[PDB]
Amino acid sequence: GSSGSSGKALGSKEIPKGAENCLEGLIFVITGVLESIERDEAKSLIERYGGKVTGNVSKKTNYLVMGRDSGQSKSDKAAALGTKIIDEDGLLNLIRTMPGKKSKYEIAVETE
Repeated sequence: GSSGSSGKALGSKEIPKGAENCLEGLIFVITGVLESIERDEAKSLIERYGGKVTGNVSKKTNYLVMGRDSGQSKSDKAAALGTKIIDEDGLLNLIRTMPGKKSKYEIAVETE
Protein backbone atom coordinates (compact mmCIF):
# COMPACT_ATOMS: atom_id res chain seq x y z
CA GLY A 1 0.00 0.00 0.00
CA SER A 2 0.88 3.69 0.12
CA SER A 3 -0.59 6.42 2.32
CA GLY A 4 -0.15 10.18 2.16
CA SER A 5 0.19 12.39 -0.91
CA SER A 6 2.65 11.06 -3.50
CA GLY A 7 3.67 14.47 -4.80
CA LYS A 8 2.41 18.03 -4.44
CA ALA A 9 -1.02 17.25 -5.89
CA LEU A 10 -1.48 21.00 -6.33
CA GLY A 11 -5.16 21.95 -6.44
CA SER A 12 -6.32 22.26 -2.84
CA LYS A 13 -5.28 25.92 -2.85
CA GLU A 14 -4.88 29.06 -4.95
CA ILE A 15 -1.59 30.80 -5.70
CA PRO A 16 -1.87 34.61 -5.51
CA LYS A 17 -0.59 36.45 -8.58
CA GLY A 18 1.61 39.17 -7.14
CA ALA A 19 5.12 40.48 -7.76
CA GLU A 20 8.44 38.64 -8.07
CA ASN A 21 10.30 40.56 -5.36
CA CYS A 22 7.42 41.29 -2.99
CA LEU A 23 9.10 39.10 -0.37
CA GLU A 24 12.71 39.79 -1.36
CA GLY A 25 14.66 40.58 1.79
CA LEU A 26 12.14 39.15 4.24
CA ILE A 27 12.70 35.94 6.20
CA PHE A 28 10.21 33.20 7.05
CA VAL A 29 10.22 30.23 9.43
CA ILE A 30 8.05 27.22 8.63
CA THR A 31 7.33 24.91 11.57
CA GLY A 32 5.51 21.58 11.42
CA VAL A 33 3.54 20.38 8.41
CA LEU A 34 0.76 21.87 6.29
CA GLU A 35 -1.89 20.15 4.17
CA SER A 36 -2.11 22.77 1.41
CA ILE A 37 1.65 22.49 0.88
CA GLU A 38 4.62 20.71 2.45
CA ARG A 39 7.60 22.38 4.12
CA ASP A 40 9.28 22.05 0.72
CA GLU A 41 6.41 23.35 -1.40
CA ALA A 42 5.64 26.37 0.78
CA LYS A 43 9.39 26.99 1.02
CA SER A 44 9.97 27.10 -2.73
CA LEU A 45 7.21 29.72 -2.76
CA ILE A 46 8.70 32.17 -0.26
CA GLU A 47 11.99 31.75 -2.11
CA ARG A 48 10.32 32.17 -5.50
CA TYR A 49 9.61 35.75 -4.43
CA GLY A 50 12.92 36.37 -2.69
CA GLY A 51 11.90 35.51 0.86
CA LYS A 52 14.05 33.16 2.93
CA VAL A 53 13.07 29.96 4.73
CA THR A 54 14.87 28.61 7.79
CA GLY A 55 13.78 26.07 10.38
CA ASN A 56 15.06 28.28 13.19
CA VAL A 57 13.93 31.51 14.87
CA SER A 58 16.33 34.42 14.39
CA LYS A 59 16.50 38.15 15.10
CA LYS A 60 16.18 38.85 11.37
CA THR A 61 13.06 36.70 11.08
CA ASN A 62 10.24 38.78 9.62
CA TYR A 63 7.41 36.25 9.87
CA LEU A 64 6.86 32.81 11.40
CA VAL A 65 4.79 30.36 9.36
CA MET A 66 2.98 28.15 11.87
CA GLY A 67 1.05 24.96 11.17
CA ARG A 68 0.19 21.79 13.08
CA ASP A 69 1.89 19.61 15.69
CA SER A 70 4.06 22.68 16.27
CA GLY A 71 5.70 23.68 19.54
CA GLN A 72 4.71 26.68 21.63
CA SER A 73 8.33 27.72 22.17
CA LYS A 74 8.60 28.94 18.57
CA SER A 75 5.87 31.51 19.17
CA ASP A 76 7.21 32.70 22.52
CA LYS A 77 10.66 33.55 21.16
CA ALA A 78 9.16 34.89 17.93
CA ALA A 79 6.96 37.40 19.75
CA ALA A 80 9.81 38.41 22.06
CA LEU A 81 12.05 39.33 19.13
CA GLY A 82 9.04 40.85 17.40
CA THR A 83 8.09 38.44 14.63
CA LYS A 84 4.69 38.30 12.94
CA ILE A 85 3.16 34.83 13.25
CA ILE A 86 0.95 33.63 10.40
CA ASP A 87 -0.34 30.45 8.76
CA GLU A 88 -0.10 29.09 5.22
CA ASP A 89 -3.04 31.37 4.43
CA GLY A 90 -1.35 34.48 5.80
CA LEU A 91 1.71 33.69 3.69
CA LEU A 92 -0.27 33.63 0.45
CA ASN A 93 -1.98 36.95 1.16
CA LEU A 94 1.44 38.45 1.85
CA ILE A 95 2.12 37.72 -1.81
CA ARG A 96 -0.90 39.69 -3.00
CA THR A 97 -0.65 42.49 -0.44
CA MET A 98 3.10 43.06 -0.61
CA PRO A 99 4.38 45.39 -3.36
CA GLY A 100 6.66 44.45 -6.23
CA LYS A 101 10.07 45.43 -7.59
CA LYS A 102 11.87 45.47 -10.94
CA SER A 103 14.65 42.89 -11.09
CA LYS A 104 17.87 43.65 -12.96
CA TYR A 105 17.01 40.92 -15.46
CA GLU A 106 13.66 39.35 -16.36
CA ILE A 107 13.13 35.68 -17.19
CA ALA A 108 11.00 34.83 -20.23
CA VAL A 109 8.46 32.00 -20.28
CA GLU A 110 7.96 32.87 -16.61
CA THR A 111 4.86 30.69 -16.26
CA GLU A 112 3.79 27.28 -14.96
